[PDB]
Amino acid sequence: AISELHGPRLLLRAWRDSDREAFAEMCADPQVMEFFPSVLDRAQSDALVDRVQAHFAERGYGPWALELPGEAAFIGFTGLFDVTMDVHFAPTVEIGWRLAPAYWGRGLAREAAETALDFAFERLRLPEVVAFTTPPNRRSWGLMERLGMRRDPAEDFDHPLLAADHPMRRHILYRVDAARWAER
Ligand SMILES: CC(C)(COP(=O)(O)OP(=O)(O)OC[C@H]1O[C@@H](n2cnc3c(N)ncnc32)[C@H](O)[C@@H]1OP(=O)(O)O)[C@@H](O)C(=O)NCCC(=O)NCCS
Repeated sequence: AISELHGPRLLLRAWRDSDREAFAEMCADPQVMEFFPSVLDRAQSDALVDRVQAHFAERGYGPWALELPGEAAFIGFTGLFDVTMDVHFAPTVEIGWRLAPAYWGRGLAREAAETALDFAFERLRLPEVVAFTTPPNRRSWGLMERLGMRRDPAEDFDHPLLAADHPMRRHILYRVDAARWAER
């Protein structure tokens, strides 16, 4: 009973068993995982999918699996996750994305994000959605600003689920509220 969402090219859907092999491939790809602490093995990949499925069961939304009808069953994920950790901007909802590298440079993460944010603001009627990443991950924060999200550098933060001296602790914060989304 999870609502599927449609874009011109994409289907945002609940995950299925068959997705885990392809997602595991992505999670083991160093180019996909470049700006994370490490690649994931199959157990870790599967544990992430378990958390995704749990979020969908609890909330009715989550990071949707991305299908490309006419092309491919699974190309990654894009969608919403509730922010509950001890950060200055909690509680809120974040958007995130991960695409297999063959699908980069096609506006597919852009389209998936637009579709997820339309859900956020039209259906859920959320006040705001945030996103966060590390400064080196230009492809990621680039997409955040192209969507119309905006960053205040004064809101940079250390990730509370990483060590206080973790090399990748420092994150940047983008925000988009309902009014700004509507004004695009
Ligand atoms: C972050 C990520 C999803 C971005 O994907 P992406 O394909 O670069 O993003 P978009 O969908 O916005 O596509 C943008 C590119 O497509 C091009 N483009 C082509 N057709 C397009 C269209 N119809 N609409 C928009 N852009 C289009 C743009 O010119 C741009 O190219 P460029 O990177 O050479 O400047 C992807 O790089 C990824 O999965 N990275 C690894 C995982 C990760 O780090 N996630 C973030 C953790 S915070």
